[PDB]
Amino acid sequence: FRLTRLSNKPILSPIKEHEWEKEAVFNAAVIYEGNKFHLFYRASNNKFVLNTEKPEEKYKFVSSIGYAVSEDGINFERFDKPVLVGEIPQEAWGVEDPRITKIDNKYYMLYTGFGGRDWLDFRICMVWSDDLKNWKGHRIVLDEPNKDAALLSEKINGKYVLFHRRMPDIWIAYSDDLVNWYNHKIIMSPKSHTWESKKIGIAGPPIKREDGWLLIYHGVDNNNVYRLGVALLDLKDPSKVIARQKEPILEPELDWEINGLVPNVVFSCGAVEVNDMYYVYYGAADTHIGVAVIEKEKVKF
Amino acid sequence: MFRLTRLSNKPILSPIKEHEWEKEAVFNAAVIYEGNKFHLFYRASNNKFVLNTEKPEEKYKFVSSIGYAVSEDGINFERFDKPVLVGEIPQEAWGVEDPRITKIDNKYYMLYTGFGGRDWLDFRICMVWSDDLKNWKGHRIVLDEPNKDAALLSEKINGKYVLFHRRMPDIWIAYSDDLVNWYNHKIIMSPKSHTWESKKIGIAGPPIKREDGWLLIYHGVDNNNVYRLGVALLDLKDPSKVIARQKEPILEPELDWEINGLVPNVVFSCGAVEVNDMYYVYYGAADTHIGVAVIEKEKVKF
Amino acid sequence: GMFRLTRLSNKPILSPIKEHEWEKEAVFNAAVIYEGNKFHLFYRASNNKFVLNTEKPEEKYKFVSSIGYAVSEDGINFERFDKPVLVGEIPQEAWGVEDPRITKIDNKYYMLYTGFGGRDWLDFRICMVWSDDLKNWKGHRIVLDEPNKDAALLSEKINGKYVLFHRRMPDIWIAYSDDLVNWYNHKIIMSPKSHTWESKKIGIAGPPIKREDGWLLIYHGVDNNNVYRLGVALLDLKDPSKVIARQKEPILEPELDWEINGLVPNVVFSCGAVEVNDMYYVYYGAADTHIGVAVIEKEKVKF
Amino acid sequence: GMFRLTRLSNKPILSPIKEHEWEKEAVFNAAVIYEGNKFHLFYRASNNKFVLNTEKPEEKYKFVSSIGYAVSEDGINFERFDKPVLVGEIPQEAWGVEDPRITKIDNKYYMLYTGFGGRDWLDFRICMVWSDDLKNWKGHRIVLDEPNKDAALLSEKINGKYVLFHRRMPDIWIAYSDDLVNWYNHKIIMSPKSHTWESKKIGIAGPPIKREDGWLLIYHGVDNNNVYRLGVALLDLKDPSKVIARQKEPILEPELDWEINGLVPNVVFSCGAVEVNDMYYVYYGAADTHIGVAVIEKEKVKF
Ligand SMILES: [Zn+2]
Ligand SMILES: [Zn+2]
Ligand SMILES: [Zn+2]
Ligand SMILES: [Zn+2]
Ligand SMILES: [Zn+2]
Ligand SMILES: [Zn+2]
Ligand SMILES: [Zn+2]
Ligand SMILES: [Zn+2]
Ligand SMILES: [Zn+2]
Ligand SMILES: [Zn+2]
Ligand SMILES: [Zn+2]
Ligand SMILES: [Zn+2]
Ligand SMILES: [Zn+2]
Ligand SMILES: [Zn+2]
Ligand SMILES: [Zn+2]
Ligand SMILES: [Zn+2]
Repeated sequence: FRLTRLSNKPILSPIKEHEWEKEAVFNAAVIYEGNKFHLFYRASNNKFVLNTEKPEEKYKFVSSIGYAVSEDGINFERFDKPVLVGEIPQEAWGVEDPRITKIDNKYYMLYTGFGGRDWLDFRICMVWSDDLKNWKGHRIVLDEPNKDAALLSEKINGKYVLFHRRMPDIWIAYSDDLVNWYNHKIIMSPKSHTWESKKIGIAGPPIKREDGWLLIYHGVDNNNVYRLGVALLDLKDPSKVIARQKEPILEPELDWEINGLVPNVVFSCGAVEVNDMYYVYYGAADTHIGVAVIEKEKVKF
Repeated sequence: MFRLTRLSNKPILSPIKEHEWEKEAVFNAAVIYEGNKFHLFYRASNNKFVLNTEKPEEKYKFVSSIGYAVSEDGINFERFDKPVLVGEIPQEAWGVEDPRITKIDNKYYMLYTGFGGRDWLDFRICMVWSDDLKNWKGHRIVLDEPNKDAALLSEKINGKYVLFHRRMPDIWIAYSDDLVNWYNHKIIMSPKSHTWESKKIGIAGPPIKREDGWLLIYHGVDNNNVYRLGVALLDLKDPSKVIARQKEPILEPELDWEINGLVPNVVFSCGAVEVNDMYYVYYGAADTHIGVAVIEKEKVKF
Repeated sequence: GMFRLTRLSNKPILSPIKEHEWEKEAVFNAAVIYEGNKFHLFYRASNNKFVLNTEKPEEKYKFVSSIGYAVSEDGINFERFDKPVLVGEIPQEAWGVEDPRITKIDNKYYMLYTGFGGRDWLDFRICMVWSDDLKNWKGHRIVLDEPNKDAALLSEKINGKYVLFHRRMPDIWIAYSDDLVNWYNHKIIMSPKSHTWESKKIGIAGPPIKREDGWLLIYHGVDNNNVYRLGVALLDLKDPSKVIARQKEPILEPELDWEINGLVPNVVFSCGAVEVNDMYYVYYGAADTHIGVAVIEKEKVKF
Repeated sequence: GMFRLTRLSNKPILSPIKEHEWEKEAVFNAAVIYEGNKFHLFYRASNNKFVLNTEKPEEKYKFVSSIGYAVSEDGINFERFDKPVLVGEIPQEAWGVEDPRITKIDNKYYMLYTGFGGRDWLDFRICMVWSDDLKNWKGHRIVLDEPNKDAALLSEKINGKYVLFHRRMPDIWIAYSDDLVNWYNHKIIMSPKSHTWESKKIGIAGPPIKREDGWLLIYHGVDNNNVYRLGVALLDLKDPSKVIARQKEPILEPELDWEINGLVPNVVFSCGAVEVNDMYYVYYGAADTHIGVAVIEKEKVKF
């Protein structure tokens, strides 16, 4: 099965007037709480030079997190300043690719913090809220180069569940206290000589179903195209993949998906279940934001 | 198992000391054979090349210009008093370098390295175009990133313009609908460790079409930074797949003005054309002079 | 036109034994010799998990590798023993003896392994012992006194010269000796391949297996993400310094959970393979934790 | 018509002395001057083996080159001393002073050597000392402020200019000076030849020797497997920048066991050669471990 885009034009785009989202808005975390779609999007003040040996001050780019409430989920409302920015020098180049999970009655935002001192100088980072507004308690989740981090919305046997991507696999780990992680296991690997050969990473947090946890994920071919796949995690044991779909659910097809700051990228940091429907919010070409949907009942393996 | 043969063991173009532009080096030239004439567009430098400072320093500034030269025989060229292309301040303040010219339909495209001199990564691929080889227009940054060794394929593939470029250290391909926005970036060729082409490789001139594929002359740099040329063959209908790559170089520094010069141990081509079932390969030597070497088309087998 | 190894079991054939300190966490990277119609397995064994991310090897995370012995008729089911057959000498091998490769040359058996001192992450070298019975190892010497590993002896001399395969980072090396003590004629014989599974480094697997068309050179290849797979090349029979064929695609990759997950993830690694009844039996460590075995019919080996 | 050197002895003429820490492991790559009917030999000496295969020079494998003095009447039997005559200054030459080549220039003696700081593998440069008497050295300076080695001085000015041979990789370079501090008009003199015994790199051996027919340029060449062999070229007597002759094949190459096996296998390397009784004496390091001497009659030198 495939996702279907709602709009064949970006539902959000950069705002050249605001320096902080000047060149890019993409990779957005999203929650459905106030019967509205609460979208937290990566935003860049510059284009992305990636081919240098080390990140260069000449080509510095700063990621930021912007908010965007919407009632129907297609037309959004935005604000003049970011809702999250780097405040310690390990986020010098900013805060990237947030994933938001709410556990008990707190909202947790996992994102990558990038220091620009080298291309490994990035950390999984977490802040938390109780309202989605006042983000306190900054911590580095793992003291290691790692990203594509989400939290499972439930605890499993009283342990918090973190998904991450030690290169190039999707990993699970477990916490007593959201501080120390142990029992790191690989859960899913890239498949060679396919669209998902180079690496894979979780998209948005897994979405609970009756039959398992929905693992929307991205896959990178060895020409660095980002597409989206789908897999199912055992509900009792999210460390086991009980199914996974061969072909992708979303790949670059529109021109603002193929062409843009980093071409041939579709990338989701956030999905939501709304009206028997899944709403998948994907950065396109690391420049704009799109949204695509599936009818819950058409999800089958 | 072939190599080029030099038509002369002396430069065919050399710097002109009376001209400030082109006072110290003429090298890395684009080539078009149009209407019985060899149309040469040569990188030209007003100054020696000091590259061992931490940043480009004004006291060591060099300016690359593009000169033009024309010939009937490929050997004796008419030259002109002034360069046909120079750099726009600020992004091209230290000049415009290593042009590669591709005709597509009835237009001509000059991809070159604009260099701003504000740091050693202050360069990019740029493109200007003309329909006449005389009036260049429409400068655009091809990729807004530190990249070079770029050239356009002489025709489209599946309705798409084909860019070759060199994100360090490989030869990349890429595709465009509009000659502005590029996608489908793919690595196509890589250095080989423990060879003359171990440190890096880049495309030479644009690929020359054949019946058996695209002729991909390229340069390879060894661990000692020696520039040599070698050849590959790209698949005719998909130029991103290599189908043959010769092991040994086709041209390497051999003559004193290829080994010694402003940058020692360099032969470097930005251009080769087909004339009379021969391939003419023009090359800078030591980043200081231009020579030309040939190979009979019949001798190009892998 | 590529060939793969096929696993004999989807479960490991040797796993750690928790009553034995010297093997209570890992058994892997094993040499193998087939003699007296028995598979003789000399496996690496760790008393601890492997913390490798520290600036120096820390006593608080010390691991000790020993070499245990297992024997089998069918190459699948093994008899094991209480005590290891090789341990490290102190202090040069205080962190033990790793990745043994056993070569028989003229009714003497040569075990090459990495002695690891633990004093820093470069405190390792190629070591050798020998025996005439596979039981009483003697003659310890440092083959090459440098940080080096993935070493194996060729099963016969070439022009009167002993032949050593080693691995100065990141290529497979070769060298020659008149006396099994002093090595000369060093030469790179094979190199990693950029933008492939074997791009970071390569290293010999088990000692090469003689064929009519050359020497079978199973090797391991390390990708950018540190995944260890197995590949295969063919060496020239009379001049094993020359690679005359090399399969592009691996012959074995981490696939099963005890190969992908373990003390070191994403690892398949062979220190030994033997030929029995026109089949190649390749024993391999798996996630530096267990031992599996894959086979190939030799008629399927085609380059 | 190829010509080659003839070893005077199947024995080294200088060996390490294990009781002297500074020359414990290696004496090699020696300069030599013939003065006072004496062979004056200034030899590089190492306190340690040579671990060369690490990505970076590591203080745990540090080796220190000093330069020792030895004298002989007969050219074979040398008298030696307790302590070195020159050592590396900390920190610019922290890993010592290598490969001296001594040129006499109007009753002065100039010793050019490679100083090596061991902070990275390009942490080396050409340094120069001089003396009045081959005894009281002074005047130390960094000849070129760049990674460079294999340096010698011509024994007289050319057009009133001091002449320097150096080796910007991989070629032999020449350079000119007025003051022996500033060098200019650098240009490539000679280059390796791919797919021969001298394909990887070349470098000068001893300072050129004056002949009526030009300047004898013994040089070393390195093949794809880092074997070091001595070659011979001839430079125009009035313009030593022009190579007027070059023998295709080596004049010396590792043959004896203490030239094949050693701290650095497969190396003969000469930093000095003198003419005595119409005969060239070529002192050479062997395996970076010992010093030998090979000769060739003057009249046999022919291109
Ligand atoms: Zn505004
Ligand atoms: Zn942070
Ligand atoms: Zn990812
Ligand atoms: Zn004029
Ligand atoms: Zn420009
Ligand atoms: Zn590459
Ligand atoms: Zn290039
Ligand atoms: Zn070659
Ligand atoms: Zn027991
Ligand atoms: Zn040992
Ligand atoms: Zn290598
Ligand atoms: Zn290895
Ligand atoms: Zn593959
Ligand atoms: Zn003494
Ligand atoms: Zn010095
Ligand atoms: Zn040298």
